[PDB]
Amino acid sequence: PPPIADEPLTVNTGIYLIECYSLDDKAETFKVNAFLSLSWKDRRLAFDPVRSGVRVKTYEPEAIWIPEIRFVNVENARDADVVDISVSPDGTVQYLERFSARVLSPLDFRRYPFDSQTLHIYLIVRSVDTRNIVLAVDLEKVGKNDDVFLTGWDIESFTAVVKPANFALEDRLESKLDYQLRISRQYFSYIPNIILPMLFILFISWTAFWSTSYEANVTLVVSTLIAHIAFNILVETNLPKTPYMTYTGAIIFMIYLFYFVAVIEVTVQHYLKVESQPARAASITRASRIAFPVVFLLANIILAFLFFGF
Amino acid sequence: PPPIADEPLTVNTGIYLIECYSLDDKAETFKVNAFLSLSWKDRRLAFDPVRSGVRVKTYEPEAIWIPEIRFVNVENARDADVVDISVSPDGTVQYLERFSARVLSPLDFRRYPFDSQTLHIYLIVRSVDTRNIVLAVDLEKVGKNDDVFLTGWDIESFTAVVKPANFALEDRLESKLDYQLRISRQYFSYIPNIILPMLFILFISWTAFWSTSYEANVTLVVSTLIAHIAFNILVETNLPKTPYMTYTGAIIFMIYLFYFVAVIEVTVQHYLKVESQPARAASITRASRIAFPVVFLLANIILAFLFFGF
Amino acid sequence: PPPIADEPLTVNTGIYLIECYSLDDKAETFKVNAFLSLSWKDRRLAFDPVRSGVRVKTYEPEAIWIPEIRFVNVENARDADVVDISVSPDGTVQYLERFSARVLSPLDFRRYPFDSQTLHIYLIVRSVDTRNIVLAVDLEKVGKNDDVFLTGWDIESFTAVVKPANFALEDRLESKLDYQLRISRQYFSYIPNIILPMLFILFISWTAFWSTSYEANVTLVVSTLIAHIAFNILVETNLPKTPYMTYTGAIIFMIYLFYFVAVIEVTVQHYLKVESQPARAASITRASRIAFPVVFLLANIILAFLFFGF
Amino acid sequence: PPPIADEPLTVNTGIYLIECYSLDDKAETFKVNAFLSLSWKDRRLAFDPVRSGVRVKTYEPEAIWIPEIRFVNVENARDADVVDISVSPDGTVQYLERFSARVLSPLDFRRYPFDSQTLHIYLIVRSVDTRNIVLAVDLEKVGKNDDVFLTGWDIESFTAVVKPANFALEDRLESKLDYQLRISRQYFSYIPNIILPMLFILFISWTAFWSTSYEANVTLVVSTLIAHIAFNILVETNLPKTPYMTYTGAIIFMIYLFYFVAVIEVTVQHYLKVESQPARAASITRASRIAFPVVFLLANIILAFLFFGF
Amino acid sequence: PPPIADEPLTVNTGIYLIECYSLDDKAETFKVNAFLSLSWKDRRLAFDPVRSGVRVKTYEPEAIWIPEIRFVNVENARDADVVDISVSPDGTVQYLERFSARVLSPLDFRRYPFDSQTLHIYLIVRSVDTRNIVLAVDLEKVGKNDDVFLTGWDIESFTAVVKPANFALEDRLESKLDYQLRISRQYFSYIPNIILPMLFILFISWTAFWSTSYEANVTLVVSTLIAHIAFNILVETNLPKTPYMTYTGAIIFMIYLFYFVAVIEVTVQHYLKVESQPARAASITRASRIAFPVVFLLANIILAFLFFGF
Repeated sequence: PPPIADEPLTVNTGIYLIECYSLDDKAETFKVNAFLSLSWKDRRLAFDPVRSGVRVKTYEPEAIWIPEIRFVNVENARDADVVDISVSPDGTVQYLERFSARVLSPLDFRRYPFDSQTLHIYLIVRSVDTRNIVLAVDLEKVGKNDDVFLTGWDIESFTAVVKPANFALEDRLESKLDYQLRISRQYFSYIPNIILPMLFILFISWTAFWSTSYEANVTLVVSTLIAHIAFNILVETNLPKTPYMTYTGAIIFMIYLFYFVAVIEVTVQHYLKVESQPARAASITRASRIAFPVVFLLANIILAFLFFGF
Repeated sequence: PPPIADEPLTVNTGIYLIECYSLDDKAETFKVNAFLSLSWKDRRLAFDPVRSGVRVKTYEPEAIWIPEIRFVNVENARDADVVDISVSPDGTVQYLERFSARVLSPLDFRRYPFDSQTLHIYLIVRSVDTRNIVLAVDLEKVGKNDDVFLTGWDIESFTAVVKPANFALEDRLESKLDYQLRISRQYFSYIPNIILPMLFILFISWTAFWSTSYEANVTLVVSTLIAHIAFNILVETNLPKTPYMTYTGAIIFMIYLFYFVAVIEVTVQHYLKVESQPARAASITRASRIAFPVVFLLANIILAFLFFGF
Repeated sequence: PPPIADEPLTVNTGIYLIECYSLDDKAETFKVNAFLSLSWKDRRLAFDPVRSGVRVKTYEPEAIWIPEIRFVNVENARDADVVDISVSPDGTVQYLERFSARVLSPLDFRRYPFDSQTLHIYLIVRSVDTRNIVLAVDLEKVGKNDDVFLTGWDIESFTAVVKPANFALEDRLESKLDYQLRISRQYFSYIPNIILPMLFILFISWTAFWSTSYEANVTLVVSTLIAHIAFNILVETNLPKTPYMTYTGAIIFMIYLFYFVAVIEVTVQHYLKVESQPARAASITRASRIAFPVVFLLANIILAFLFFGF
Repeated sequence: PPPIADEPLTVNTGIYLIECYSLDDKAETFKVNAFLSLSWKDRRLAFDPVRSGVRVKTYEPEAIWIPEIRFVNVENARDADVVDISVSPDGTVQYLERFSARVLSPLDFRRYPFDSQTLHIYLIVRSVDTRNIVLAVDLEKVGKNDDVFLTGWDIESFTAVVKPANFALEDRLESKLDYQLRISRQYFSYIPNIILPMLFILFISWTAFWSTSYEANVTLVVSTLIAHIAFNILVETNLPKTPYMTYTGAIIFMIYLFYFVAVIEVTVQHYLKVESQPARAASITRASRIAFPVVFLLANIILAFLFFGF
Repeated sequence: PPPIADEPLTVNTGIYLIECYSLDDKAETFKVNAFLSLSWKDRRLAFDPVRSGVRVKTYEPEAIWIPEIRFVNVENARDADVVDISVSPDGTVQYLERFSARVLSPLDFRRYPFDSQTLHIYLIVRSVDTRNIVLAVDLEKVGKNDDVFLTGWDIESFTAVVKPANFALEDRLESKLDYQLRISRQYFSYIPNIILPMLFILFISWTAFWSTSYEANVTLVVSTLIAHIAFNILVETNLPKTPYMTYTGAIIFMIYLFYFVAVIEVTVQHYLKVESQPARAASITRASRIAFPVVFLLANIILAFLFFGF
């Protein structure tokens, strides 16, 4: 029994984040616990302040007609408990639930460890014999405690795109809103745990540039190649199969090449010291000691620039 | 109380994908969040436009008789919320739910990293004292947002096999429809992370072909054999126990052989340089440097052709 | 209100497998999605064909008394949706649900990779002031689609043990039936991924039998000992702690011994070449080259025979 | 509406285990599927055998007042289905549910691989305006099928502590019972998979006691040190963070020491063979060959005794 | 229908922990099973002791108006079963549920293995046409059995912050309470399993300080570098991405440096013994044997002090 109206019914939405948690990079989902605020005029139940009762009249969800508000990018149905319905005299309804869903928003791993994201929450509504349109009441969308967590992320801003997008979908029109959570990843733990360790082993790798033993150099350059695969895997692990290239996926793959041409050198600095041409060998080896570090630091500037600086 | 009819009742189905996610290769399942659209004529409730009420009459699921529509290849019962029932004057019902199930469709790993799939969703319906037949209303089966995700997959086309397959099952007939989601895997991340790394270590492996030290060559050829097992496992891991051979499972197993005959060589190039017949040794070793790379690149063309090219 | 009867009430059961999936070897459980078919005479509601209504009368589960049928070896309560109740005029009820449980049936890992299983589904029923007995109606127990999956297994046959076993349990008798799913494991992927790789590394292991360098032989025999522990673990991992010995657990443990006496040899072939008795050393080493491979191939025939051939 | 009584109401409990499974060592929980049997006299509904109906009267849970029986050491609320309520003429109620919970009972890892456990299930009941007391009816507590599983454990005995413990808790008294499941771990798979393999690698470790090559001995003693860390981790993995010392945690940590002083030796047997004092070197090394094995086998007897023999 | 009042309604809360478990460090959540005790005066149902019935009157949740009490830092809605409602003559209600939630409280990993935590449980309440305020009745908040578990933690004290914090939230005021569980981590298992093992391998690392073989020293210093990465990973694994530095994260990262400058030394002690300047080499190496251990033990005191001692 929807509220009889002369035009499009405005439902006035507002989300207040109470808890954020479980941002699953692999899954590309997070979990929210918030307030939903709906409000619309159903004049059909305005109620004579003085004539009876009190200032405001309280209802159970069954009584009133409530607008069916669905979240769009959600796995299962939004899990909600009604907190209060309060009809104002003029026929204004104030609805308030507390829901918990896990939302499905895509992330952009392009700058992986140093990346910021904008999460989305949608809210559609479908029409019947009247149209409905959603819209934000900003006093109820200050959504966010001074307690919102989200481990390993810094929360920048919860806001809402005030103009809804109104599709037609299956011979009935729908009204969609875009709530936006802007977060930036807490890169750091990545330094002492991946980045720094990753470099160290690469440096040790080409400690083999001041050595003449094949046996000790294959042991060197190869044993580190392994440890890098370990790191390579450790990372490719907490991360989805993007169809593009991640920043660390680059520098991680680049690094693979320095292990190759290092191995290529050590190997050459040998079919050229067993050929009694050590003239040339100790010549190559010596250049390496400069070329490798320099080309690296260069490729990183090049690489780095190509990702962030553009 | 099913709608009394002179013949077979046509229910008119249509799915509109809203969300796709969690394609579990190991499990052989995905998870969908869509619209179900059913529509049938239950003349038994045609309703005098002018004589009363309005253009269309709204119902709750309890009132009307609704057809029991089950998904076939689903784990548990399809998890649904009713969005609207709308009876037309002539007795035409327009049903619309939003469901979320996880579907069980087999995948074909034969071309693994470079594979396309066709996922299925079924929908049966069983009969009573009248027969039911399902069929697609294509205006409602344009199922798919311009937002459908499915991480690590490219979505080609959501369509429906318009002719139902009508079994008899346990002295009552059923009507089944085949909805079809066609996806192709986003191979790529596999290059910088598996394929390329895998090759590199193999090349390094037979760097030992320009060396004379057993100690450094077993260190070489063997340390890489290990890293390959690492890769072998990392892969066999995100992949089910198919009874056939995968493409990468081939080239991965092939590679095992090159580590064997490499080890076989290095070993022979030694019980043949400790036998003062270095005449022959440096002869073998030299050939290897060509045979290995050539046989490989050959076996890959052979192998590759055998999978895709046929 | 159970159907008043002159003797034991026969409920007529039948399962029709629609989906099979998630056979968890570690857990010792699988997951089924089937039809349950119950049928009994409750004369207490026979209904005058001509006198009123139609051929068959449809009921909701509340109306009728339905027999409480429980699955025995199930984790939680069987998860079911009623599909139809249809009373025949003579008072014959035709019940049909579609359920989904995860069943708990023990597996026999004795021949692990090459093993067949017989899964069980039970169904009890308890009595009240009348006795109940279950029994199979084979037309409804043809349970199994031509689509039943069960990844990594071949499905042989779904049948039912027609004679129920009737316990007394807590001063009331129960009737139990045994539905039986016979599957055989799809060994194969195990070859290119475990068995073959496992052997290769063992062969390489005793490549050290045609070598004289300790340094290169400990590197050899020991580096492969590691890779075997890797395989050992990869396997002991997807497998429960059986109190008996698995087939692969045997050949995997046997293999451990060849790494020991190999290491034992290389070691001896040295405190016996540093003792200027190379007379004996190169004598031992040479025998090994035959003894190891022969004893192995022998122990496998012995072992193999002991498991399958008996 | 609780049964009016002249004193403390005795509810007569009894559990009959139907399924046991999922003993999670890490979590310290198992999962049971049993029968709960309650029985009490509610004279307030005695019922004239002859005067009406039959021998026993059947009820639905709503009618009667049933005692609220909670499990104490349970994660969530016990998950139950009522199987029968049967009132006897004298006003004796026979209740019977089938429940499934996962229980939280602490385990004692002190003898880890060779340990026995006593699991607990509790059952409280709280009072109102009458007191309740629980107690075991042993005919209904023979709880246990000849089918109870519990993979990797041997089930010794299901019994109940007949005297309840009656607390006061928050100005009302409660009655608690202790059901006890006594199981002993199936050590064995631990031998061919951890223990034996663990030892072998340790032996190989000090194969380095009959060798003179540093390069081959560091390769030896160190490569095995690694494999042990692998085992160390594989174990510390399926096991909780106990605040005491486990048996294998000991012998595993002990073993760490033999790798240290082995490494200490090999190292010393070198700054003492490069010092032209091989007099002493080959003297130490030779003693080791006896000291290590003997001290080990001794420390194990000492250790072993300290855990089991006391 | 809320209790008509002349001022702010006091609801009197109290939690009694029955079970604690599953403190997930990664997730930053634990799981509780407790009693909730609410009590308020609803004079609107005072009831004439003598005039009728008995001392206290029992209700079902539907009858009475009950205050809606929500947990704040909870994932989903608190999962509860009502245990008793008991109205006193004066109109005093005694409510008692048993709930189970999983709570979301932040942990402080700063001293990781040696850290104490204070977990939180919140409880809000929202107002309507009267205000509500929560407060602790300490006789009901002695919350905690002498059985509360929480594996791997020592439970210090369950108490409650008696003064509620009263926000205004969306034009209605709320009353929040802070229940506090104080636990300290059971460090120990960390010694025999991480700390001790970690050190040992570091010591062995610089056993290479009493050696002259590059081949054996790269084998040494590098093979341990690997094992440390293993440990590094094993730890970074059961631990969240904090934006600060953990204590073990420090000493773990510190240790990375000793492997670098160790590798730096061994390498230098060689381009300086192949340069016929062994004068200097054996000079460096000798200092190391003191500098390394001393700088370490120093850096640890420095580090340690910086974390705990401040």
